[PDB]
Amino acid sequence: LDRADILYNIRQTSRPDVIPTQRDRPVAVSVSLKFINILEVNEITNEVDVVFWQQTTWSDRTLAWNSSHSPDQVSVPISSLWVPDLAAYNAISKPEVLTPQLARVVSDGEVLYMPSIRQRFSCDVSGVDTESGATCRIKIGSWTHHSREISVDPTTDSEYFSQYSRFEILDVTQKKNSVTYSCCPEAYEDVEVSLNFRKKG
Amino acid sequence: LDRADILYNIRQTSRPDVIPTQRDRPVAVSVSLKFINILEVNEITNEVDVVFWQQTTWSDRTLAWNSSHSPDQVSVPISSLWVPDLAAYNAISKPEVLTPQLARVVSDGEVLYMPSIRQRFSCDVSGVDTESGATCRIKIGSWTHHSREISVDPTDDSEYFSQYSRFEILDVTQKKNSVTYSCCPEAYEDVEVSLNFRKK
Amino acid sequence: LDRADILYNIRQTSRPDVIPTQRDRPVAVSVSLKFINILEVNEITNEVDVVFWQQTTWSDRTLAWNSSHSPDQVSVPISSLWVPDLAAYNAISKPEVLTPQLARVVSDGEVLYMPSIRQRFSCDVSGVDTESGATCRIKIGSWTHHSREISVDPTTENDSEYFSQYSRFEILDVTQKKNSVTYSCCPEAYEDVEVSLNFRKK
Amino acid sequence: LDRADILYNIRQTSRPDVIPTQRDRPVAVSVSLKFINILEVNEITNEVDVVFWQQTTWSDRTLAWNSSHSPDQVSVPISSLWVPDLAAYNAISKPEVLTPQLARVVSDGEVLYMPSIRQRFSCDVSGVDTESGATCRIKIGSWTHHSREISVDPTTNSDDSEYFSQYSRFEILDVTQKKNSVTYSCCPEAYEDVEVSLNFRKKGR
Amino acid sequence: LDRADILYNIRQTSRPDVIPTQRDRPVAVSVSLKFINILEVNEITNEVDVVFWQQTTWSDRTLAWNSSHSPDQVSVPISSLWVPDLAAYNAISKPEVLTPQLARVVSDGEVLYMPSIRQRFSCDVSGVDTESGATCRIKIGSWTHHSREISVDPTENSDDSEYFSQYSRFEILDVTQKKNSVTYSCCPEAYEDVEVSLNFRKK
Ligand SMILES: *[C@@H]1O[C@H](CO)[C@@H](O)[C@H](O)[C@H]1NC(C)=O
Ligand SMILES: *[C@@H]1O[C@H](CO)[C@@H](O)[C@H](O)[C@H]1NC(C)=O
Ligand SMILES: *[C@@H]1O[C@H](CO)[C@@H](O)[C@H](O)[C@H]1NC(C)=O
Ligand SMILES: c1cnc2c(c1)ccc1cccnc12
Ligand SMILES: c1cnc2c(c1)ccc1cccnc12
Repeated sequence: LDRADILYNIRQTSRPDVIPTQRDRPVAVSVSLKFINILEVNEITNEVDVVFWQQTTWSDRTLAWNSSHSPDQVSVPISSLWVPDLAAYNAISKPEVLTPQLARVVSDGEVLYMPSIRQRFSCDVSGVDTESGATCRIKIGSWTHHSREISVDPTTDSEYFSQYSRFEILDVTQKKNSVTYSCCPEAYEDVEVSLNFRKKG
Repeated sequence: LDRADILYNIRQTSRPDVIPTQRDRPVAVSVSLKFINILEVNEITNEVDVVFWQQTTWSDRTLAWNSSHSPDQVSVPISSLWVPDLAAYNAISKPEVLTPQLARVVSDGEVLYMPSIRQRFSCDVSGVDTESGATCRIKIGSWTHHSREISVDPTDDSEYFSQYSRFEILDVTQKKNSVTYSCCPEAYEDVEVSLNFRKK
Repeated sequence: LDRADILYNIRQTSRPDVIPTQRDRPVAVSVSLKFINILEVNEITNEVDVVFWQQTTWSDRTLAWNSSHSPDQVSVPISSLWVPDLAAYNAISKPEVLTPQLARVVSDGEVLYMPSIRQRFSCDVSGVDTESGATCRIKIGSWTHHSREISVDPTTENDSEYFSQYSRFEILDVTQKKNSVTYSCCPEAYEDVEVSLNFRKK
Repeated sequence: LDRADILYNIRQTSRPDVIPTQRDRPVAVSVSLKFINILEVNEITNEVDVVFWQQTTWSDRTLAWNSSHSPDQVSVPISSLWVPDLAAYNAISKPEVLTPQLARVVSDGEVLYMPSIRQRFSCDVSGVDTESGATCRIKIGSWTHHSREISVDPTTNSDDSEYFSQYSRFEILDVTQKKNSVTYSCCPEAYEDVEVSLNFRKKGR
Repeated sequence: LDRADILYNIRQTSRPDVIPTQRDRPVAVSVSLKFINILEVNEITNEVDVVFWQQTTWSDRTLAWNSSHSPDQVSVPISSLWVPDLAAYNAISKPEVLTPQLARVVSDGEVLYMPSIRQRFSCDVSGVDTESGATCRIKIGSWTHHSREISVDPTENSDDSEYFSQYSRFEILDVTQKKNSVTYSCCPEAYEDVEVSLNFRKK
C-alpha cells in the first residue's frame, strides 16, 4: 500500500542469492557505460583510470506489486536485491563505488541500477596523444552465469562527460559478444565497450 | 521517557530503507557545505581535494516523540535512521568520512547529519593563481530519488575554513538546480555549490 | 563474580548507542593525547602525519559491578560499550587506529580507551626547522553531543616520554587548553580540547 | 527443484567454517593460476604486481541435489560455502578480488571458485629483460589444514597466455605448476603446496 | 564427535571476549615472529616495512573436547575464538593481515594463530647499508591486559630466520627474541613484551 510496506515485502521476499530465471529462459541484463571522466592515462603501461556510469537494467518479477493505490517505483538497497554478477574482464583494480548502493525498482519488476565506478583497465592507449585518438576496449559480462541464465545486451558519444577532464571523447561503441571458455562448452556472454579518446593539448 | 527508551524506540521502529515522505510530498532536504580545507589542487587535470562538513537537514516524523519530561534531542547512529541518498555528481573519489557516523534527531523529527568528508572533484581550477581566483562548482543531489520524493534546498560558509591551507576562500554561492532528462519524465534536483578560491 | 560473568552482564545490557547521562549532568570525558611519533611534516602545505595514543576516559556506572572477590577491571570490546564520539576537528584523514579496539572497564564504571592512532592534520607547521620550533594545534571534541551532554576536560597531570627515540623530530612542549564553540545554527555549546604540539626537527 | 530451492537449501544448511571431508579422507583441492596481466615489475626489489584468475576446485558433497527435473549447477556466494584456506606463501600484499565472490556449484558437489586477484609477490625477477626471461615462483597452499585434510594438486585448461593482456609491457613464455610436501609451523604431518613458476619477459618493441 | 559438531560447540560456547585465565593465574601467550621479507627501508626517517608470520600459541581449556573417535585438531575462525589483544608497541601502520584469519585448535585447548602481517615500524634503521647492519627492535605485547592477566613470552624456541625471501633487497644477520616488561610512568601495572631484535642489512 505504501512505500514502507513495499520495502518491507521486498526485503523479506527478495531472494538476493537467486537469479530470477523465469521458466528457465535467460535474464536479459542491459549494460551501458556512460563515461563521465578520464583521470590518469598511460601509453607506456596501457592503463587508464576512468569514471563511468554503469547503466544496468534487468527485470526481477519477484519484486512486482499491484500499483493501484501504491507507489509506481521504489528505491531499494542492492543488498536486499539480486544484482547481476557483472565484472569488467580487463580491470586491474577493484571497482570503487562512488554513489549510494541503491537501485530503482519499478512496480512491474524492472530494476535500474547505475553506480559510479572509478576503475583501472588494461586496454589500447596507443594514439591517445595523436589526432585520431586512442581506442580502449572494456569487456563487461556475467562472471559466473553463462548464456542460458544471463543474457547481456547493449542499449544502442557520452553527453555526461566532464568538460574539465584533460582528455576528450570522440566516439563510444558498445557491442554484444558471445565467447566460449577453453575448459567448458557452454557459452559466456559479454558486452564490448569501445572508448575513442585523445588528449586536448 | 529517558534517552535509553528513545534510542531503543528509534532503533527498533526506524525503517532505515524507507524514505519518510509525508502525504506524498518530497522530503525537504537542506544541504549546505561548510568548507574546511583544500589540500591538493591541480590545474592541469582540473582536480581538487577538499575537506568539508556536509551539513544535511531533513524532517522525519516517524522519529518524533512527545518530549514533555524527556530530552529534546538525541544522537542516533545513521544506520538506525533513513539518510537521504545524496551523491556529488562531479566527484572523482568516494567520500572519506572523517567524523563519527552519528546524526542529531530532535523531538519533532528534524534530523541533522553533518559528516566531515575529504573528497576529490573534477571542476574548474583554471585561474587559481590569479587574483579573482578559481571557481569550482560542486553539484550534490540525491542519486535515486526524484523531485517529488526528495527536494534539495540550500539554507556564512567560509567561517570554518582552515587558516593554514595554501588556499583561501573569496566567495561561496549556492544555487539549486532541477533537471529533467530526455530519458525520464521526472525532475531531478541538485544543489550546486560554486567555490571561489585562490592560491597563497 | 568472575570475568566470564562480568562480560556477560556488559555484553547483554550495555547500550552502545546510549550516552550514560546521570542525573542529567554532562558525561565528563578526559582526553589526553600521548604523542608517539611525527611521521610526515610538510612546511609547504602545513600538514603533519602523527601517531598518538588517545587516552580517553569517562565513567559509565551502567557497567559497574560489586567487586567482592571479583576482578577490579576487565577488558571490553568497544562494540559492547558507549564510547564518546570524539573527532579531531582539524584532521584531514581518517583516524587509523593501530591497536585492538578494547577498552578497560573498572568495577566502579570508569572506562579507559586509549588507542594508538595514525592521523594526518592541518595545523601550523611553519617554523619547524627553526630552533624553538613550530606549534601545531589539534582540536578534538564530541561531534554531536553539546556541553550539557559530554564535557571534555584535559588531564593536566603529565609527553616527551612515549615519543619515538627514532623520530626525525623531537617534542618541545605539549599543552592542553579547553574550548567551547557555539555554532551559528543552534544555541548549543559544543566543547573541544585544543592540544598544542610544540615540536621541531633535530 | 529450482534454483531458488537449491539456494535456499544451501544457504540454510551450509556449515561454511567446517571442512567437507568424508570417510576422513583429504579434500581434493585443485589450484591452477591463469595469469591475466603483469602490471609492475621491479628488478631491484624483486617484486612483481600480477593479476590472475585463481581457478580453485574441490568437492563438497553436502551441496549435492537430485538433478532429475532440476537445474544442473547454480551460483552460490562463497560466504555460503567452505572455501579452502589457501594462501600465497610469498605474498607481500593482501589478495584483492576484482570479481564477484561467487562460486559455481554442480549437483554432484563440485565447486568452481575462480576469482580475479591482483597481488604483489616476492620472487626472482632477475632476467626479465633477457630473451629466455625471468622465472617467478608462487607457492600456494592451505594455511592451516595439512595433507591428510587438504591436498593441493593443480588442475588441467589450455594456453598459458590465453587470457593474458596483450597490452601488458610483458609477455608470458611458460607457466609451470609443481606440487610439494614440506614442513610448516613445526615438525610432524605433511604440508602440501602448489608451486607455480611464471616464465615471463619484457616485450620486444 | 565429528568436525561439524566440534566447530559448532566452539562457536556456541567459546567465550571470545572472555580471557581464559587458569587457576586465576595469567594466560601464557607465546609470540614468535617468522620474518618473510623486508620491503621498504628508510634510514633518515628510521622506518621499516616488514612482512612476518606472527606465530602465537596459548591454552584455552574451555575449547577442549574428548578426542575419542573424533578429530584431534580443527581450524576455527578467530571470530569464534579468544585471541590475545596483541599489539606491536613500535608499529606506525595498520597490521595488514595477508592470510586467512583461521587459527588451529588442538583438543587439549592449545590454540595456534599465525597470520602473515605486513606492518611498518619505528626502529633503529641506522647502519642498514653497513656490514654489521642495523638492529631494528620490535616490541609486541598485549594492549589492554597487564602482566597478571596475560603473560607474553617468546616461543627462545624459535627458528625464524628460515622462511625469509631469498629475493628481498635486504638480508638477515641475526634475530633475537627476548622477554621484556614495560611499565608506563603513569600507572603501576606492567605489560610484558616480546622484544625482537632484527639484525639485517642491505645487499
Ligand atoms: C504530550 O505529552 C503531554 C504530557 O502528558 C500531554 O499533555 C500532551 O497532550 C502530549 N501531546 C501530544 C501527544 O501531542
Ligand atoms: C558487595 O560485597 C559483598 C561480598 O560478596 C556482597 O555480598 C554485598 O552484597 C556487597 N556489599 C555492599 C555493601 O553492597
Ligand atoms: C573420553 O572418552 C573415552 C571414550 O570415548 C574414554 O575412554 C575417556 O575416559 C574419556 N575421557 C574422560 C576424561 O572422561
Ligand atoms: C543524473 C542523476 N541521476 C540520474 C541520472 C542522471 C540518470 C538516470 C537516473 C535514474 C534514476 C535515478 N537517477 C538518475
Ligand atoms: C561541529 C560539530 N558538531 C556540530 C557543529 C559543528 C555545528 C552544529 C551542530 C549541531 C548539532 C550537532 N552537532 C553540531
